[PDB]
Amino acid sequence: HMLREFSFYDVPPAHVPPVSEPLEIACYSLSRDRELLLDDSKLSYYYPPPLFSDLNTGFPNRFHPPKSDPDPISIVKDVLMTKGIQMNSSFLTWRGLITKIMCAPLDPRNHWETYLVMDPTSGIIMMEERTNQDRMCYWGYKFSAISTLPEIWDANQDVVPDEQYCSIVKINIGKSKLILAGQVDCIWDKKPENPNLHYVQLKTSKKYPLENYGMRKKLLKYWAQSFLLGIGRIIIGFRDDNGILIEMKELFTHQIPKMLRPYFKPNDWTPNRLLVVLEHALEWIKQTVKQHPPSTEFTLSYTGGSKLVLRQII
Ligand SMILES: Cc1cc2nc3c(=O)[nH]c(=O)nc-3n(C[C@H](O)[C@H](O)[C@H](O)COP(=O)(O)OP(=O)(O)OC[C@H]3O[C@@H](n4cnc5c(N)ncnc54)[C@H](O)[C@@H]3OP(=O)(O)O)c2cc1C
Repeated sequence: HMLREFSFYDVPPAHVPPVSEPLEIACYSLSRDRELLLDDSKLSYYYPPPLFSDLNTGFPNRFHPPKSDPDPISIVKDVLMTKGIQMNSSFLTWRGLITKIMCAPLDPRNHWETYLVMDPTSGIIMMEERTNQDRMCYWGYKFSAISTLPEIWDANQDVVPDEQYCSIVKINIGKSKLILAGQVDCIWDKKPENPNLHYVQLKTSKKYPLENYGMRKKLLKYWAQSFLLGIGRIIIGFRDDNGILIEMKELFTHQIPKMLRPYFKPNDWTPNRLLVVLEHALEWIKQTVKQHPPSTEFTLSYTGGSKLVLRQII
């Protein structure tokens, strides 16, 4: 029936919106066995793994595949409620769902759909999905496992991506106040001061020159993901086609837009342009939803092309 559309290319060329430094307000850990713990017992330390590590080791016999079902955002609301933290923001969602909105102009092939509801008591707009274990995905999980060390002093080989640590963050993008929950791979040193600049994101990739358009898009997606949670470092394990780790590359998240500056072609999406469009997208979602009573359900869909489409559910 009635559809509302947002076009990436209808966005006027504006100045980049102000974005505050993400502020951690809560954190939690998920045990191997899915017990949610209100502590940082699953937060690991980064330690550089040996070069020429074989990322195939343990696949599939030591691989406990991830659950492969979306998590309801009510988990985060309940964390904040349990800790007595009030939600006076515009959006509550998983970091990765803002990454999808922000990076949609970058990859028209990644099709996705989210569900949105305004909570009647707090007025916040909650967003979730209701809709990853092949060898290449394992290389990524295995790179994280071999590059991290659990807490030992104040506390096997199995690769268990379901065991996680999560930071819940307040971040303002232009006039939209967001509460975002995201997974944190490990920390660079002791957990303090706001800790997110101490956090580290781990990635594995084949190495291409920055002249390569696909390499630049990938780095922009790495940047966007970490930027939204205030992650200070991205550490990339470059691997060859055999899955052997060949080179380690430590990046500061804020350096990725600087590093890419000499390589952008005149048509390319840039960090600043992505932030402008995202800010207009979020204002459009908020305006559209707030034009409905709370507890009205919406879907937000991207199916290629250059628009988002918002539908009221029947
Ligand atoms: C059908 C479906 C299945 C899903 N299955 C999982 C799952 O098994 N485990 C999980 O943590 N989240 C899964 N999700 C996504 C969750 O609902 C939720 O959005 C996410 O866990 C929230 O954490 P974020 O940190 O915001 O997620 P993101 O920023 O999107 O990604 C951060 C990290 O979460 C992991 N991750 C994210 N998405 C998936 C996925 N689809 N499958 C496996 N790992 C993923 C992975 O370690 C990733 O690091 P890396 O990017 O280096 O690969 C699934 C979503 C859908 C629609």
